[PDB]
Amino acid sequence: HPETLVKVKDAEDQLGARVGYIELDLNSGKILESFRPEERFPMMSTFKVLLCGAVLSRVDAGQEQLGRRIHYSQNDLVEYSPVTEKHLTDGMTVRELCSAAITMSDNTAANLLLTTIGGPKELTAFLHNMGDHVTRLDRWEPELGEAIPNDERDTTMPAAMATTLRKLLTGELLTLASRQQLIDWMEADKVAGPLLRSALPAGWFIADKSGAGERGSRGIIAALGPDGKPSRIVVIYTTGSQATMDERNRQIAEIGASLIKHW
Repeated sequence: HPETLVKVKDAEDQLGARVGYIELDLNSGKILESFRPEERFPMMSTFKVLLCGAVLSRVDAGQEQLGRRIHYSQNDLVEYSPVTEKHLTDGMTVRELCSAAITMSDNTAANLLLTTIGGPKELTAFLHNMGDHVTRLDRWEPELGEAIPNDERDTTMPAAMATTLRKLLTGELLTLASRQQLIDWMEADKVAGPLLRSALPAGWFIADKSGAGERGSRGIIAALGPDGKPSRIVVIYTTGSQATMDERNRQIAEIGASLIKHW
């Protein structure tokens, strides 16, 4: 909607930074709204959904098991590991790790899962085989969120990420038990409160994953809809701002408020 686009543009002014935005019809996949659909932004923790998508693809192929339990060391822990910190003695299942990565944005959890599939290069390979020749993961946590200007490492485009999230949630790429599990994990997102969720009325469905990074980087991907069912995909990214976390949050929430008001 034209007015959501207006608010997007206003968000650039307020942050002094680029903003990427796309809006997809979940069914047809048709583009309903866009701004800088094809510029590159840092993915940030937003990749963790793509990651668990790769993990599920393997479960479907007999090359992994959600129940498999993984043990790790104090030396494996990186910055921000809210749930992995608490399981040094007993370890965690692939299931629990994917939940922790998507749901709590747990960093060690994501790393552990990257090891599972052969690292960043293999995630990028997986993406490529499904027709996304743009999205690319290059480093591990926490260094993938450095967002050096012009650096194309660890980036996607709003249009790609969205087309890709749709294929994962909706397409024949995963089995339906797996499509369901992916979206169930996003729906259970325990962070992202200050974002799109704060503009969502009761009764609306939302499954999402947020991302934060260096140099004012912030973003979110989501499937959302009225009447307890999702019907659109929204992808939002910004990088470059010098604004507070709170301030970058606010601009996000307000974009959502427009999206919803003008549904």
